Amino acid sequence: TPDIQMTQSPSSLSASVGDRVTITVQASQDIIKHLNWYQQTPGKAPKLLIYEASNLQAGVPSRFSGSGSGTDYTFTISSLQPEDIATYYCQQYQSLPYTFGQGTKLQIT
Amino acid sequence: TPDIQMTQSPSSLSASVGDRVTITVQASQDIIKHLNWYQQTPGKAPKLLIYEASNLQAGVPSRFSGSGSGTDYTFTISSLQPEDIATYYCQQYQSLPYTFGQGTKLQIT
Repeated sequence: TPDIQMTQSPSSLSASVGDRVTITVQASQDIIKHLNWYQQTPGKAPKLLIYEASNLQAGVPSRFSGSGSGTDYTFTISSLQPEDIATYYCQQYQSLPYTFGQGTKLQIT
Repeated sequence: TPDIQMTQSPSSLSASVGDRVTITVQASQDIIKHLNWYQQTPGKAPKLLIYEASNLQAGVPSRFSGSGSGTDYTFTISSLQPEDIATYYCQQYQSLPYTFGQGTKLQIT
């Protein structure tokens, strides 16, 4: 009944080029693999990188990767390119309404 | 097979407080009522206003409203509050991967 609440962390980070970035999310319930991870550059519609918790979209570099099960899932950027600076989102599609995470915003030092 | 492409218009508009705003989207296929309209204020995770093409989320003022069928759908803001200044998105959930529209960005004169 209540919308599956989605807990994303961190709310924001800073790393350096070549750094290993990992972003995690906890789900209020077992949303099974129904999780879309999106990327969103400033002033651009969101860009789906991963769906079904682990499959890459099309075009999407190997850098990015997603794992996890049930309630807890992880999004990992292997190396981090300067292009990679963005805000990263997640969304459950396990049950209407499909809910979004608060979002993690990548940042460089 | 190919991701349902989603055609949203306009890509950007300007109106005044009290103005009647309507935003339309064409779908590459009959995505049936599987359309989430989202709102997204600057620097904030997207905010779902409507799902199933026409049902309001929770909290969401009556101002907003959504209709349409098959491929063509319309999102309408009855009056337009200054709070309403944002970028508006849409997404099909009729078939994986759930695709986003280019997005309409509201704007005031």
